[PDB]
Amino acid sequence: GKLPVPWPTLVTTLVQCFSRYPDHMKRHDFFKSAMPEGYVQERTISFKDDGKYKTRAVVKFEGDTLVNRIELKGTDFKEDGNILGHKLEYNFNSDNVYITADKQKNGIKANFTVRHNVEDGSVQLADHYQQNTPIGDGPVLLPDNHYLSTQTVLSKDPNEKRDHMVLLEFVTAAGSASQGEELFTGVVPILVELDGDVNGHKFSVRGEGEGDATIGKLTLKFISTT
Repeated sequence: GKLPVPWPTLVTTLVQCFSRYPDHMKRHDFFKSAMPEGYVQERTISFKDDGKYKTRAVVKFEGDTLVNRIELKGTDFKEDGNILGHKLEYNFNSDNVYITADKQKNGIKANFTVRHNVEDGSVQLADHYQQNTPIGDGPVLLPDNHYLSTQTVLSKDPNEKRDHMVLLEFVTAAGSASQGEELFTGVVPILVELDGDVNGHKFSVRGEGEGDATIGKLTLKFISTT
């Protein structure tokens, strides 16, 4: 079957612990400090003049594998809009994601807008609100204000018959300190599992790959089931 939404609209939902934090910023890496116990990451993604995604994810280690388990609920979408109508370009341009501390949740938050190119030349906006909280009771690092700058390229496996997305992504923070930071000194296998429902259309996505936080690099292949 076919994914009922464009693959670019799921990129931000489908592991910021793999961002490269420079040495002078290691004291501000909340994402790694919450590991291995993990953190909960919740988002609302409002597509302008269209529907919304509500997501809740658990990001934690299972053995040496970093696992991202997500539940996605999409509502109020137009069957003929840019999302359900598959009208977006197959790409994903750069973002500066400003991270701020959420003191009383012992975590972080962020608000940023993603710009998806539409095939007719217009742009589809996706307003992200994000909240992260740690799962364990151990100490975590609460950061000063900073941001993560991203680069992403999407491609296809020419022999893969299933609906799928190959992703390569580099992320650096700008603008050990924790036991969890040490878990990311090398290449870490990644598994992502998303269960989705958009306007009643159910689907699931599984991705496999690896991340290298020393250079901020993510390589993943996602496959959808519908």
